[PDB]
Amino acid sequence: KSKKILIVGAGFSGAVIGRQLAEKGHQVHIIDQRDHIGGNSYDARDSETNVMVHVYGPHIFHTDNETVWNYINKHAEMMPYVNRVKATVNGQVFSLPINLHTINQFFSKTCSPDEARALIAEKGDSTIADPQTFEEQALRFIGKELYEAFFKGYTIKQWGMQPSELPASILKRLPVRFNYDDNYFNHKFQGMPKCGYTQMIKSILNHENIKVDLQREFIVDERTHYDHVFYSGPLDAFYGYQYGRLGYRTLDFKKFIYQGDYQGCAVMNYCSVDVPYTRITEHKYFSPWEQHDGSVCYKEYSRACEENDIPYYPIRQMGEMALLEKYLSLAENETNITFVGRLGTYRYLDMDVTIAEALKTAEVYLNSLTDNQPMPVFTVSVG
Amino acid sequence: KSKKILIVGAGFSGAVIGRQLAEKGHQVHIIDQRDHIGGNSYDARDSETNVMVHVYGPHIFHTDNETVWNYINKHAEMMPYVNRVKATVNGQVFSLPINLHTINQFFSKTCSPDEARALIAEKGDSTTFEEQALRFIGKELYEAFFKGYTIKQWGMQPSELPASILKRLPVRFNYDDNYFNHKFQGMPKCGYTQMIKSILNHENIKVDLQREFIVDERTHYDHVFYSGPLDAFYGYQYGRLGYRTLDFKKFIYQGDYQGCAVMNYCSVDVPYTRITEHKYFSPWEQHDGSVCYKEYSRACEENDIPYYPIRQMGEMALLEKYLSLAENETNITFVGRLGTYRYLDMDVTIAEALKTAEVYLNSLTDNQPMPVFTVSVG
Ligand SMILES: Cc1cc2nc3c(=O)[nH]c(=O)nc-3n(C[C@H](O)[C@H](O)[C@H](O)COP(=O)(O)OP(=O)(O)OC[C@H]3O[C@@H](n4cnc5c(N)ncnc54)[C@H](O)[C@@H]3O)c2cc1C
Ligand SMILES: Cc1cc2nc3c(=O)[nH]c(=O)nc-3n(C[C@H](O)[C@H](O)[C@H](O)COP(=O)(O)OP(=O)(O)OC[C@H]3O[C@@H](n4cnc5c(N)ncnc54)[C@H](O)[C@@H]3O)c2cc1C
Ligand SMILES: O=c1ccn([C@@H]2O[C@H](COP(=O)(O)OP(=O)(O)O[C@H]3O[C@H](CO)[C@H](O)[C@H](O)[C@H]3O)[C@@H](O)[C@H]2O)c(=O)[nH]1
Ligand SMILES: O=c1ccn([C@@H]2O[C@H](COP(=O)(O)OP(=O)(O)O[C@H]3O[C@H](CO)[C@H](O)[C@H](O)[C@H]3O)[C@@H](O)[C@H]2O)c(=O)[nH]1
Repeated sequence: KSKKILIVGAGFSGAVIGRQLAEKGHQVHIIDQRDHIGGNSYDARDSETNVMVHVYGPHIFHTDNETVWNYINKHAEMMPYVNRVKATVNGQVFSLPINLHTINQFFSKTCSPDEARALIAEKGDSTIADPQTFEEQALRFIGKELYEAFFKGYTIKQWGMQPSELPASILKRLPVRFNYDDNYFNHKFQGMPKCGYTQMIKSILNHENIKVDLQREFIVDERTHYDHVFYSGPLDAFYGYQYGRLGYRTLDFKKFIYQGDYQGCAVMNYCSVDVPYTRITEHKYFSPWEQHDGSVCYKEYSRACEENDIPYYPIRQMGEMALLEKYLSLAENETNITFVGRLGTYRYLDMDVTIAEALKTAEVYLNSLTDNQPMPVFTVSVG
Repeated sequence: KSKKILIVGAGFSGAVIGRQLAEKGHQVHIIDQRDHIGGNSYDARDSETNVMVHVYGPHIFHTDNETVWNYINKHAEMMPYVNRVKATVNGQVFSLPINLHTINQFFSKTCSPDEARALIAEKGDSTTFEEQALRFIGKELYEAFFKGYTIKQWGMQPSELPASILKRLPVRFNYDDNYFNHKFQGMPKCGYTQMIKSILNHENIKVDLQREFIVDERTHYDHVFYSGPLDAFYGYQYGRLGYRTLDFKKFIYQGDYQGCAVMNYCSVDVPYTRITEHKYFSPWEQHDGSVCYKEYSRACEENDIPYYPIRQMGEMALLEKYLSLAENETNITFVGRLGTYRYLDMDVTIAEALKTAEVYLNSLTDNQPMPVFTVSVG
């Protein structure tokens, strides 16, 4: 039987789930409260300069998942692109992530890889058995000088808290490299779609069994016209924010135009706490295969997400997790709905992770029709 | 009618010309005086470390030519790779080619691209190599990055050399440190030797190694394609075309000796020109043991492999005399870096070889004479 499907959101989560089910003969209705598709991945051109702007932040595709990589290659031309971030601090410009060039520049040395290991080991504090905090992880592995130059001020700005109050996991992620490789990402596949993510998602949305209505909020009365709802809007918003709002950081993007090359790279971090923006992005450098004389730039400022701001990074401390638990207990009592995505599950997700989870979630719904069982509320562990 | 074709050299030029004609039914005899195929592109695995070594120095494939890219992708799997050269000088490490990071780090500034343009304009003269440098980038940069390395590389002071070359390396006022601006760039997964081995794999191709060209052989063939040195072909009767040669001192490090494929040393007081750490040309492989080369530049004497053609006034006048006798040859075409006395990238060599076979095939169907050169050189 051709099931009737409501999908709330036309970002990756919605577009991908809706595409898998269209292909199996289901009638998919995809709604979005915005006047364009794409969700947080939306990009669009600026009038004046013709620069393709990544409107909700630089969106660099990177994955080790060849399945996901092949999927997006059916819907776009993926161009090579290697993210190479610079950082301004202490009247100097550095290479990130921390590598052999950064170390040799910062400490004015000409160390080989093995000499740099010994130098950083000496600066590190190996008397810390298991770093719990962001500060401890930095003091254990990179030492005070590097910590205070590149990490402390940036991290206070980004998070609104002292690094002694943030988890070690945040920094556990970042490569301390003892060679001259300055690719920001380790993933095997990496790039940017030639015509942008909007066009890519438009291709994913281009199927006979998909209708997309824009400028249309979800209304709780609708659910009864559909056999199943996939919801990628905020979990707390779905329940009227009745227990309070899940905490997020948000960003203000302050747009400006320059006639020429404003900074000469896509991403420049400002690691000093005394520079009020976290970074400056110059969007034309995300599309290096194009030429543009004019340039759209963003200064980016991090702040607590208030009622009307777009939620970007989930805070996910005990408070926020306690709040999350209360929304979970209502969710578990639902039937015929599945909460997905960054907003539906209160998790930061990369594009390729979002895509993989959407493929899985469609798969689960297909298998559950074939097994005449019930579709669960979450297809991923969130507790 | 299938022609008997003799091809001298089993590098890119010979291999590609020979495959194009083998495919069209011609009988192809390729010879090479060395004990291996591949010419100067030849690579091989060191026994001890299993590292694929670029025997005649680093070879990075780069091209804007999509026909050529597609052509090698038929014979190899091209792995992505971006050449990113570092340079040690004055107690610091920098990226090359000179870019906005080099400038900022060198002068201790936080310039934007236009601010750096104004900084370099100031430092330039306004008041040849040593001329173009001082006018365009200033004393400090010229002396740090160019003056020492140029003397070591060419064996001459820069005061003695033409504006071009440096004109070919403009300061980049952005943070892009890719050595090559070309659309396509990569390394073959199994190395150039396999890639050339596949180009040579055809029933109509016979390859003989450790085999010297002998002029007496010419009369056994309908045509010869010659990719060995043009001057040698004519017995060096007017003198030897000037080249720089290179010596490589091999060593083995257990670990990562320097942490990048190529580190240049720009100081004249450092005797090698650069150090290459070969495992960095294959970043998809992992190797605990590392093969490295300190690299030294000298005048190419009679027993040395010729690397860089000098191509200054005397050498070009000398070339001209060998051109003017090649032009009266029949049933022979001179090709390649060595046959035409030019430095040629691998992509350009492949593009010219494909065009050379094409001109030959078209010369048979039109009953026309095959020219001696298929590119201009005089
Ligand atoms: C600042 C930032 C930078 C990032 N950079 C990268 C990066 O470089 N690389 C990378 O891989 N990932 C990056 N990401 C993550 C990436 O954006 C996500 O993986 C992707 O957006 C997740 O897609 P989604 O469809 O699940 O959610 P979303 O894109 O948020 O889409 C959800 C959609 O639901 C709609 N909606 C919500 N509620 C309703 C409702 N009530 N009624 C109707 N419509 C509704 C919204 O309008 C939205 O369009 C970044 C994320 C952020 C926040
Ligand atoms: C130091 C150096 C670095 C380079 N780096 C790059 C790079 O990074 N990227 C790039 O694209 N290109 C690079 N190149 C250029 C690259 O090597 C050439 O494009 C390639 O060698 C050209 O192939 P060929 O067949 O024309 O010449 P060769 O490879 O030189 O082959 C000529 C062959 O002919 C044989 N031969 C000569 N005379 C005789 C004879 N008398 N009898 C029998 N056989 C003979 C020789 O033994 C040799 O095998 C580099 C070159 C040099 C010198
Ligand atoms: O110059 C810098 C750069 C980073 N950081 C610290 O390192 C953290 C990680 O920063 P990234 O800019 O490298 O990462 P994002 O927060 O932009 O996104 C990262 O974290 C996400 C989880 O929230 C995803 O896992 C994603 O794949 C990963 O790149 C920052 O919050 C910050 O605390 C600094 O202190 N200084
Ligand atoms: O640290 C350096 C590096 C280079 N140079 C000067 O710049 C010239 C160019 O040298 P590169 O190492 O940049 O390049 P190659 O000479 O090895 O080969 C280059 O020039 C060739 C022509 O000979 C080809 O066009 C090729 O594609 C291109 O990479 C040198 O002769 C040298 O005099 C310096 O002064 N200092």
